[PDB]
Amino acid sequence: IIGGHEVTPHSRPYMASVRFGGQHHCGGFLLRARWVVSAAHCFSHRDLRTGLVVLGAHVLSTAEPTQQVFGIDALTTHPDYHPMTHANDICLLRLNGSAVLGPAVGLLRLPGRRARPPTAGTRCRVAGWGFVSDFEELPPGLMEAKVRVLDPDVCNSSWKGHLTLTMLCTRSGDSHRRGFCSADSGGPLVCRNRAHGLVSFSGLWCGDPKTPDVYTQVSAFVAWIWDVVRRSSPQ
Ligand SMILES: *[C@@H]1O[C@H](CO[C@@H]2O[C@@H](C)[C@@H](O)[C@@H](O)[C@@H]2O)[C@@H](O)[C@H](O)[C@H]1NC(C)=O
Ligand SMILES: *[C@@H]1O[C@H](CO)[C@@H](O)[C@H](O)[C@H]1NC(C)=O
Repeated sequence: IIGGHEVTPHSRPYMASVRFGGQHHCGGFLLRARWVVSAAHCFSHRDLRTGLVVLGAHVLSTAEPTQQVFGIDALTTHPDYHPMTHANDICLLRLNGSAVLGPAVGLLRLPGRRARPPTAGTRCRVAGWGFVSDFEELPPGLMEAKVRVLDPDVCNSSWKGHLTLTMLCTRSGDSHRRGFCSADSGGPLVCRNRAHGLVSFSGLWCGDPKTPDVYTQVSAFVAWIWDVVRRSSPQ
């Protein structure tokens, strides 16, 4: 997270850390006890068995008593995911057990099945354990930046017309660079307590207004998410 601040430990109980080979790779969020939503691009060419999902975390390096670590039983990538464009950059992770909910582990609500994306100007918050600068510097713990939704057409112009309809963007409320960075991918964009966006991609410089922060527009995938969860209910 760029231009953010460290959160009060366990104040975002839905935050998930997706590890590969022991190291934190991407973010995600707890949807249900055995379901985590993350970004499709986080799992490309990766052996699922090398992956772990950490809930109830603050300081990733500490074996915190609130931490709940799980294995991935099944990765369901969006069938129409396009790595070249980041179209449909969403996936579901079925955990090898059910998270025990409490103060440090909770769920984040999805938008309405047919909800519109948030309008330009909507105040949102984005969290992660990704880089805090363009110098590959890791945060002390879970971090969060305050962002505002940016006009999708203005965003599309800055991205030289490569955005899809199911994408939304953000900007900082002020002159300071605020947004996500590498390893924040898959983490949610929370606007009025709903997961409206999911960290997808950005430019060479984190939070740079010339290459605005692009998110997967979550509301367009709610019907798909529930159909995956439901069809995997009997197992
Ligand atoms: C995004 O914008 C596209 C148009 O972009 C413009 O045309 C291309 C060929 C380049 O010249 C580019 O720099 C221009 O900005 C639209 O075709 C596309 O439908 C738009 N996408 C959405 C979701 O609105
Ligand atoms: C879940 O998977 C991880 C990694 O494969 C493993 O260490 C853990 O024991 C598994 N848990 C259960 C309940 O099978």
